[PDB]
Amino acid sequence: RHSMDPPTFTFNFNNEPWVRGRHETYLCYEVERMHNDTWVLLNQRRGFLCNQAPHKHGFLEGRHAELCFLDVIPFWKLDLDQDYRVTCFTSWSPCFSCAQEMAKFISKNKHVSLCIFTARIYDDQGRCQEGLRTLAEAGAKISIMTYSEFKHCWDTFVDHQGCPFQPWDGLDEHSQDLSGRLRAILQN
Ligand SMILES: [Zn+2]
Repeated sequence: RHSMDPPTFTFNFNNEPWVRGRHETYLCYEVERMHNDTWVLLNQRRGFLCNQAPHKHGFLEGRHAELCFLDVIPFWKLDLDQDYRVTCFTSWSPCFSCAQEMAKFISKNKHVSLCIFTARIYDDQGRCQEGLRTLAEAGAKISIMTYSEFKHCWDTFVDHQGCPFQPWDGLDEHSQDLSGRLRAILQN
């Protein structure tokens, strides 16, 4: 929940587009509160999670990372008189059904500005495009992770033991390509 191991981060967040065995989704989150025109980090409200695989003693049919994330928000007991920026850094973007659920949540929770930075776009069998547009329309800010966000997530969410962020090959190129794709998706 607090700290991810380096192999897990590197395997999952590498932004080359191919699935290459990345069947899980990892989601890192942090929360900031608005104070005098500035965002203030809430240190106790940062963490990471992944999707839950089907389990007899968990969720019988599993639970996507995005739903696990929405599940935690009410437990933060955010002050409804304040304004928050909730930022997610995700290894894959949401499936269509999750995008719809996240859109519903944010529409009901206007004290929260949701910002999503994604390493890759999950096609969801052609369903992803409408989902992302729906999420944007509801007020989410959707962006592609670039070097600075990967480095941030490494520095903040990984048990690096002092090892610096080492970019994988093609990081900038994959990010640029994906940024083009997202522009095309969001402009319909
Ligand atoms: Zn989903």
